[PDB]
Amino acid sequence: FPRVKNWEVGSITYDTLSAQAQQDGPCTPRRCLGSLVFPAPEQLLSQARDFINQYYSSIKRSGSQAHEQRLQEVEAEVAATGTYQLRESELVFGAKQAWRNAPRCVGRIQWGKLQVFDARDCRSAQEMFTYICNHIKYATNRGNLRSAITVFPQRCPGRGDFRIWNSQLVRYAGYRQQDGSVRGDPANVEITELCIQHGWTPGNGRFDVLPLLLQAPDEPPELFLLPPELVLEVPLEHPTLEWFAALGLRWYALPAVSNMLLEIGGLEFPAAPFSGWYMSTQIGTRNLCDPHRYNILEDVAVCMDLDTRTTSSLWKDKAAVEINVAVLHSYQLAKVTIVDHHAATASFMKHLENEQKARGGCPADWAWIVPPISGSLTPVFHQEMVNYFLSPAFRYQPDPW
Amino acid sequence: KFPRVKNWEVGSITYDTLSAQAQQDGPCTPRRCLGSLVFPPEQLLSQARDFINQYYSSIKRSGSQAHEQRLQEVEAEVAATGTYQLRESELVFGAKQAWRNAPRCVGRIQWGKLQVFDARDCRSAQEMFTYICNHIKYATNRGNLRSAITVFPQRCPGRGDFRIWNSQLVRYAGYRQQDGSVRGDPANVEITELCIQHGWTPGNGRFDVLPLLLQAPDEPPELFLLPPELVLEVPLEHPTLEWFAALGLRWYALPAVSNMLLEIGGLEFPAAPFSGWYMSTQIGTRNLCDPHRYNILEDVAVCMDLDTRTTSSLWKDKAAVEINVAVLHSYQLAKVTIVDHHAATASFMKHLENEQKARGGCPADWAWIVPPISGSLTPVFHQEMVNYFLSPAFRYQPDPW
Ligand code: HEM
Ligand code: HEM
Ligand SMILES: C[C@H](O)[C@H](O)[C@H]1CNc2nc(N)[nH]c(=O)c2N1
Ligand SMILES: C[C@H](O)[C@H](O)[C@H]1CNc2nc(N)[nH]c(=O)c2N1
Ligand SMILES: [Cl-]
Ligand SMILES: [Cl-]
Ligand SMILES: [Gd]
Ligand SMILES: [Gd]
Ligand SMILES: [Gd]
Ligand SMILES: [Zn+2]
Repeated sequence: FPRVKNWEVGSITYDTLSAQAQQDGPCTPRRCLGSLVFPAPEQLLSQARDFINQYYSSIKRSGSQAHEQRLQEVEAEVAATGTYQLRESELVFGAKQAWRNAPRCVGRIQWGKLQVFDARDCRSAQEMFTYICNHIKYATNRGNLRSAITVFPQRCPGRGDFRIWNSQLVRYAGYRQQDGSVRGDPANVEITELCIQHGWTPGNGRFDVLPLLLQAPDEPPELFLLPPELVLEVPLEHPTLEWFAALGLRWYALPAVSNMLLEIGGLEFPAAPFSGWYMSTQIGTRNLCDPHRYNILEDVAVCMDLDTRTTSSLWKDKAAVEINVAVLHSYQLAKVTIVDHHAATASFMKHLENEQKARGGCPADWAWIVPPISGSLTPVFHQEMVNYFLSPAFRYQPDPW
Repeated sequence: KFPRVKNWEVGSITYDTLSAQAQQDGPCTPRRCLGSLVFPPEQLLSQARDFINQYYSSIKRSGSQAHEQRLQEVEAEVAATGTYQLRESELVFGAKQAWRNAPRCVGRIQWGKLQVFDARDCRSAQEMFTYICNHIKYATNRGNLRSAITVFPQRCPGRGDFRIWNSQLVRYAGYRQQDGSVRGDPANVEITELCIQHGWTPGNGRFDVLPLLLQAPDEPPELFLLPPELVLEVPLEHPTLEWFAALGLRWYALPAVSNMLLEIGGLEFPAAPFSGWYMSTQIGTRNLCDPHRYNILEDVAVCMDLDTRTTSSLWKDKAAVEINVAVLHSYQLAKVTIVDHHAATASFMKHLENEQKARGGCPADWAWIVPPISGSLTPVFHQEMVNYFLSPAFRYQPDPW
């Protein structure tokens, strides 16, 4: 049982939950690969049985008649059909637990407050589109964002998967350029190229919202345009740098990850988009300042009249701080939910304490929890963490193309 | 079986083939990653043959006259006496390798330039003091810092060891009060308590340089007042915030780690103080702003008239950047070598590239290479890394009590 120290306070805890880690990660006693971004009815029965056990523990009915009856129903369904169906309440519990178990999520204090939309009866790409529009609308809630997930039908033998080809429901186009550069978000070049290939007439601005490419089973993807009035956006200004508005920068309200696989009790849902609300460093530091994204840092630091010829002036650090101030202020001004990296990491420390009492530990990926500016200024930096895989889970999956 | 390692800024891929040599098994398993934790008789001949082979490979002299001969005498030495003495050049070559293998050192671009002071003929805390005093004055060099390591006698069975009871050669005192809390450095409250207990006059200051506690084999320690003209210190001022100097802050010139255990070819040196020069975040962000260190962050924000009532003003981030600006400006004005975190991480990326060609990879600890401020603004944030233990190495060791 790993002992875990907080260095700011001196406290010490042991992670007993890690002992229950189901799947395996990329590290060995030889070598740690923690910093890497990307690390049969009987085994289906085994995962199912474990999840049903989890479910009946949560409702204080472990070992009950209804518990044994459900184990039997699942075994019989897996024997007759090679798969099984989740009850509605098992689905809700399973989606919340997947969030709870996500080691790279700093927002998990909120895990119990999740709106689960059961789209497991979805029939086509066209119905998928309507469900997704309802998700964006409910989650955005006119700027008072609400956490939600929409669960589309599970993977099942004899039929292809539902897939959302887009990595998030709202993303900006990235157009490869005349002179080899990228106009717009360079992270989205490939999906942008796929949209045009599938009939989209491109724009040529830097913040053009992409269409949705939605795949129903055994069907090519289908293009759907998001209704403009469903996509709430925030123009970026700075509270005291008035030329900052003239950069023409914007970002969208809703972060809705749409390319990850939800696993519950051995069942796999390849289409199950989820959304919370932004932490300011995602927009301010990563999306805008990463050299391979919008890469605005030097341009802002010149406008700030910082001395960009020497690194020891800390011009990068000064420009980045003001970009993050601009993001926070603009979202507050527009009345769109946002959390700064200090508030978020402080709430995550409370989550770690809740989870130590409840489950004896908490899976956490230190390199993802610690914000990408002002790391040691936040309490998570001084907190040792144990990273491991629990199920239910959100997993990465390969791109459909 | 050779980890694929990606840089996400550029898209470039390499394979760490050097990882195949990792000896001292780390703390990670396929079940859980512990990469964020701070602290995780003729076996001597095996690590001797291994290290000697390392020596002769490095000079294009494997499988040649001189190579065999040195294999024999270490075998004879350990047969006749149970251990062996290192050749002068091997001690030099081993010191540089243990540096080059330190996964947590961002400074390793400098690893080939190292001055090795051979103190193996030492005996007693009076001799130690002069050797340490030679090191300090040499390494400081009037502020033109030079990397240096002083190797005190190797450990042998049946007789006590050489140890420096201080974690560094220059540390500041930490004094409790009528209420537990500390004037001075809270990281050194313990050794301050030991020094005062061992016959030292406590100061009344937040920046009193502690005395050395030097221990010869099987004998108690002895206190040694460090020659004040040998302890180069830098008063901290800001280039434009005129009141910053009035805060009365200072830091010392020389970072001289004196509690680690140099291990070469199976031999163990529990007293082998090494020293390089500071990266400015070490002082300005960790030493001054950590909540459990000098904890000055809010005092500086009051002085800057920042709104400390809301976390979303990023008042912590702004105060922190200016504290780091003051450190860099102050050391440069005093003409004491120092490197900012942008220049240091840039040079590390160059080191990674060099080590890729030279040895097929480099052991790096992502959580320690990435600076404690502005992490994703430096190139190392976007570089995946493999951590593993190679020998020769610096290792941690328990306090001598
Ligand atoms: C309520 C507010 C929420 C906040 C503030 C938040 C915060 C974050 C942040 C900052 C990241 C790192 C993302 C990145 O750097 O790309 C992250 C990752 C993640 N979050 Fe949360 N999150 C929230 C809600 C949710 C919800 C509702 C779910 C699912 C039900 C979820 C599941 C995940 C997962 C699976 C990841 C890993 C995704 C990846 O590796 O790219 N989060 N979260
Ligand atoms: C010359 C310029 C150097 C720079 C700029 C530099 C920078 C750093 C930094 C910032 C750390 C992190 C330590 C911490 O956060 O407490 C570190 C760790 C370390 N360095 Fe270097 N260093 C230098 C020279 C050296 C030398 C000369 C040696 C040994 C010969 C060395 C070996 C190590 C070791 C063993 C650690 C790990 C210390 C620990 O875990 O407590 N470095 N270095
Ligand atoms: C190489 C490194 O793993 C990579 O840059 C990671 C580091 N930490 C991160 N942390 C978060 N929250 N999001 C990220 O995309 C990353 N990227
Ligand atoms: C908990 C965590 O491992 C701890 O705070 C580490 C993180 N990374 C670090 N990195 C460096 N260079 N120095 C440190 O002291 C630490 N502290
Ligand atoms: Cl995003
Ligand atoms: Cl230090
Ligand atoms: Gd202004
Ligand atoms: Gd411009
Ligand atoms: Gd004033
Ligand atoms: Zn690991």
